[PDB]
Amino acid sequence: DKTVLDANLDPLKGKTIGVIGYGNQGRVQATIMRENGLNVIVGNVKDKYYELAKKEGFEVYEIDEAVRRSDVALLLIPDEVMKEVYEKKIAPVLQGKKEFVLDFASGYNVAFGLIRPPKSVDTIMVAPRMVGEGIMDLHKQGKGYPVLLGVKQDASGKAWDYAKAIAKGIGAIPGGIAVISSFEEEALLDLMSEHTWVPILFGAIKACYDIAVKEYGVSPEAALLEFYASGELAEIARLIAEEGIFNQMVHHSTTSQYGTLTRMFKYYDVVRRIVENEAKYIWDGSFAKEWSLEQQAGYPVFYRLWELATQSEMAKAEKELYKLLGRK
Amino acid sequence: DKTVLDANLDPLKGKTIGVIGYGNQGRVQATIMRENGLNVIVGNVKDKYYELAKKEGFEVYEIDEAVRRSDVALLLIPDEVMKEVYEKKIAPVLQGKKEFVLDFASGYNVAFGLIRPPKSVDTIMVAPRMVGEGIMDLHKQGKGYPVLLGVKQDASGKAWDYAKAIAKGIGAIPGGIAVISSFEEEALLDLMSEHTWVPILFGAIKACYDIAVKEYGVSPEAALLEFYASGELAEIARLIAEEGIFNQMVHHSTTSQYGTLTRMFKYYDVVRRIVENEAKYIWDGSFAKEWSLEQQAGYPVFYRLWELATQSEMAKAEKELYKLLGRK
Amino acid sequence: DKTVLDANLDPLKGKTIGVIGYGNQGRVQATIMRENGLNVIVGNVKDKYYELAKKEGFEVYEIDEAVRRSDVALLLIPDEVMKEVYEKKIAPVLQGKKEFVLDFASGYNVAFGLIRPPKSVDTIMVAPRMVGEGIMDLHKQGKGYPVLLGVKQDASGKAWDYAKAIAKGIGAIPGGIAVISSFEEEALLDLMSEHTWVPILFGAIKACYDIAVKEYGVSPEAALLEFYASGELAEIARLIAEEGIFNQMVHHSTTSQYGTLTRMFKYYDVVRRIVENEAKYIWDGSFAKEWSLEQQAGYPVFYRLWELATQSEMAKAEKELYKLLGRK
Amino acid sequence: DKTVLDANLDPLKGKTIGVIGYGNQGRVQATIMRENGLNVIVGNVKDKYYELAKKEGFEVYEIDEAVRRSDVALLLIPDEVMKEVYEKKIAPVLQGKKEFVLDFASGYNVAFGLIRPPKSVDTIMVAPRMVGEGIMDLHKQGKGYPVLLGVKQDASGKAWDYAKAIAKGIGAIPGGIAVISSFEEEALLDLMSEHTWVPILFGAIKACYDIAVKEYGVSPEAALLEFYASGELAEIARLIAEEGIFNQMVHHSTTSQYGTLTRMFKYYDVVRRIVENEAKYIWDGSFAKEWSLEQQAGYPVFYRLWELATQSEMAKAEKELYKLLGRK
Ligand SMILES: [Mg+2]
Ligand SMILES: [Mg+2]
Ligand SMILES: [Mg+2]
Ligand SMILES: [Mg+2]
Ligand SMILES: [Mg+2]
Ligand SMILES: [Mg+2]
Ligand SMILES: [Mg+2]
Ligand SMILES: [Mg+2]
Repeated sequence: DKTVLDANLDPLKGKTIGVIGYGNQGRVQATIMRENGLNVIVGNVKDKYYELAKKEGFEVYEIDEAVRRSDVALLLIPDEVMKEVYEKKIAPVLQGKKEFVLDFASGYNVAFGLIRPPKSVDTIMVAPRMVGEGIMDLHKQGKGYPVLLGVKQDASGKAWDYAKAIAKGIGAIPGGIAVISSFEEEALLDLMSEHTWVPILFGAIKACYDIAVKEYGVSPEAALLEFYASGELAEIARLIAEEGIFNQMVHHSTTSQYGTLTRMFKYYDVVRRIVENEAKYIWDGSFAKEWSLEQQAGYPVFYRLWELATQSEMAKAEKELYKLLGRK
Repeated sequence: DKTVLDANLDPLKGKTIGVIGYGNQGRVQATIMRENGLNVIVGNVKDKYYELAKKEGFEVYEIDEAVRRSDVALLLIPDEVMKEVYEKKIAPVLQGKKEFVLDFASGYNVAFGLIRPPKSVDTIMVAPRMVGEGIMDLHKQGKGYPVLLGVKQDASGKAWDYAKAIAKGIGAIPGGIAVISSFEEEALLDLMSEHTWVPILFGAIKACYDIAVKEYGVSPEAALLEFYASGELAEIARLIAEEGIFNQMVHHSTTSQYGTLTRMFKYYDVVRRIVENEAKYIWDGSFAKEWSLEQQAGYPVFYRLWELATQSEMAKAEKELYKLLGRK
Repeated sequence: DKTVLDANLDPLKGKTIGVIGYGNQGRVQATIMRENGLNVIVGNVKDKYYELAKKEGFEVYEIDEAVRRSDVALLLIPDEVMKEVYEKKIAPVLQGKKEFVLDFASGYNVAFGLIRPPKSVDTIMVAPRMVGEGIMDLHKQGKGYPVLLGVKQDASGKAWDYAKAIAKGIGAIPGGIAVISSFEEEALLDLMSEHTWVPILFGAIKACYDIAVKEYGVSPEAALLEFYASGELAEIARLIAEEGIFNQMVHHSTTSQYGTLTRMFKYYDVVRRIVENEAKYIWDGSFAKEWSLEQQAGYPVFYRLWELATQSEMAKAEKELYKLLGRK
Repeated sequence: DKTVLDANLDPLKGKTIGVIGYGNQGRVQATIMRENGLNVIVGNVKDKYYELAKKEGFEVYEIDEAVRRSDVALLLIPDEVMKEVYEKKIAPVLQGKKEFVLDFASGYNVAFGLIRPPKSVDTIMVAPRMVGEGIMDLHKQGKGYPVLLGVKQDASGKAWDYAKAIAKGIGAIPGGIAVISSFEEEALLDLMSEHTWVPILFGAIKACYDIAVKEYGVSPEAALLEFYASGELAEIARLIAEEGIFNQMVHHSTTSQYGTLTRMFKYYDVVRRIVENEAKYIWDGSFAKEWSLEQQAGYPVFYRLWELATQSEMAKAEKELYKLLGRK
């Protein structure tokens, strides 16, 4: 298949590497690749993480300086502030380079053209599929984990080799796997989850609550217990991740299976239409525009919605309850 | 009629003139009006065009300085960057003036209020209808060419005279003609072409290709030949510009005439509705907003569409083909 | 690929060839194939072209006689009168044959069954994609040009060889290319152009004119200049034929690109529906019926539409104008 | 106004005139213009009318011969057979002419292009608005009558003079009037009457009958009396032609006026839509096509409808009744 399981590590031996940011990801990847025998540095502004990283045994310079000393760099910072950082501090230093390599963990700012590096550069991508708290929990066991790979600009005919070398340097393989893809096929996915089934799920739950209360005389303290205040859902998520989504259902009662299957095959076209609409909205680049503009205006909608959600009835009831069960 | 064929040239004799930009238009108008005996200068930042213009015999200062020495100025630069240039460098110098004149080749930035000069100023407009490469090709023959005229702000009761004098100074007349109009009636037109029949044409061609291939088993190498890979279309354009749009069709076969006429009178209401929608969208000023905002966000949609078009199947086939016919 | 670049010429050496009609095509193909060393004759009724052809060095007999002396024939006459000519003069002579070959430049009258030659005959097709005025302009340079090939009836297992030999005899190759296709895949194309984007374009232009005049107070003398009275369109056609349809747009301004792309991807489904309708109307054979019947009635609709178009307002304004610019 | 009341008669004095057909119109116009002192002949095939016309004192030749001896001709025959007559017998003789004039009483065959005379000819039109039986009934009183005039082709700058001279020669003026119009504005009218209010009227009557019988238990012998078997309707027609359409209603009862006016202003949009549809169907030339084709097929629809109408129930009842009242 397209799949990769293990590969070489020679192209990075002798080269210096710079890691931007020391948040969750940066700390993790940096520590690991240090264990695998690589000269590593860090670039960050003087704050909490700066002290922490220099404490953990890392030589710390600030960003532009780190890019001067590096032949490779990992830009592990939020997708909301990477633009200014790149424009002010990196791009200059980068114009003054010969053979450089630039890695990202997300393809948002590139797939949509908010960042357009030169042609003197190898532009790549390495995207894990784990939060970071569990990634360490797995590295201790010699286990790997999955990632996605992508290449946007090859100026040296060696980009893929570099990407696989990186994947190995951070402990994703061997033990896990690595898939080859694009920047687009990753942004698309990271977004479609956040736009299709998460919000649909939440709205469905909220609607069930509202209905049961205002049309069948149910008590608030019970709806919550049935819907999400119990650990029903994490159970199901686990059995899904392990046994499979459908085979997970054998451990339930026949009645549940029947209702679930019927109503699933019954409401499939509706959500399909929805998903089409949203995926199309993304592929074109409209959502990026929307979001950037909202940033420029002052996040008013964000504010008002955060209010409306918490000032809803369900949330207040949840509050009273969690307090009652002792859950902080 | 409203029409003008030739006029005087006295108001500009004794005055100095400054031309902003030395691209296609600026170079042309400047050279010509120099031939017609006028003291002329140039304003531009130190780049390629700067060297070229000083080479061709023009005294070159940078912009604000040129506006100080000038009683008249031609703002011949793209409509996408004129705003900042006007705000930073011109408007100050202009506040410190007594009797000035400002000419544009496009009414976009003014019709929509992105540029609001003072009342101490005569604001005019001179818009040709030729690319510039052919304008010289015609000036050598003593031929004129058409233009549009407009006036937004008259502080001296002499604006129209100035406009006609300019039209004569650049060689549009006599030999061609000059129409009086507004800034609005020019922006509207320059846009409606770019929003109605050009994109409709392209979409129709693309649809014909896709259909013929995916439903009637046609080969890609043939659809292109019929639709646009042949010089069919430039032929028709020429006969239109010369003989007339309809009289052009006499040189075709009766079958073609019949089909064309029937389907034309048959699909006229649809496109009419479309054109209404778009013209209305413009008259109000919504498109300017849209475009300005996209500039402020980072041109994401522009990017994604440029990609989707070139990564289409038709374009790849066109590529293979053009390479085969030797066309670069 | 399916494509052909050059081939043999042996099957026609020793055979006599008859060319029907001496209009644009006939004259061209005849002259050329004569240059390539082939015994050639001509068949036509005694009129202007008759004198011209005998002047240019061709032995001229009238039609049935030419078919008697020929082992191969090219039926290069309009698709509107070929039927009677075939029925009265050719088919008899043809019943009295042994091994014959019949070539067409269009598949209309055959694809739809208005002409059904016997099985004693090899029925083929050779369709150029150039007007004829430029074909000579290219033959002088040793250049070729594209054509389409097709076969309807093979009684000798040598039809394709004959077709390629012909293509070579008229100077299409080498230098150009030749595509293999059907009679249907050529009629379909020659028509879909005349039914989809040409009339749509014209209607869109007309609608823009009408709107701009009757709802925004524009002058007629300006709308025309923007829309087609300028050579805007032939420019674009040229850049399309040479650089490519989309790459052509880089030489325009960003604003134009943006509007064009957006409105193109926005109005693609509509025209797609239209094109489906028309292509289907053709594939079935309904348009041929329509057109034949109109011929039988006396061309009343043709007449009335030719009137309505020229008695429109746009045409009268165009007339006044062209007269003013001196354009005949 | 556009209107004409009397005019000269000099252009026809000294010229010979030929009248084609001796039916209702031909007989009338011929007799009259003979009374007004004009050399007149007749052209017709040897049948009943031939004997009649030669009896009434007319020198009779057959058609082509009459056109040779004539400088002016009146083509007074049905619009269904004029085409062949023109093609076979007239057009030849006409090619061999110098200065000729051709008059019609209907613009059908010309407005739609079924007859296209040369440019060596003056093509005109004179259309009365009376059946012919009453025209004589009025000529005896020295009264005139209305007509329409039109010109399609002027080769002598004298067409209008000829038309008015004709109008005077047939006794339409003075006493009546003459309106200037086109061939189109006459065919359109002659048809729209036959397509809009006549058939609507008939269908409404038929529907009233059917309803009253099959839903309110009415007797057939009474519905007819109310609807049309009485002379109600000719009364109203007379008062319309004399007093005016609306002023006609004062002689009726208030109840009738009220109902009529209300329901008239209530059902005006519907019939307006209908009339638009039909007038458009005509202006384009589609009805002429329809009718010509039906002639070519054998009048099957005509046949079947003539049957269905007479085999209806209303017609049979009308038959029984008329027989009962003695009405033949
Ligand atoms: Mg995310
Ligand atoms: Mg995710
Ligand atoms: Mg433009
Ligand atoms: Mg334009
Ligand atoms: Mg054709
Ligand atoms: Mg074509
Ligand atoms: Mg009639
Ligand atoms: Mg009538």
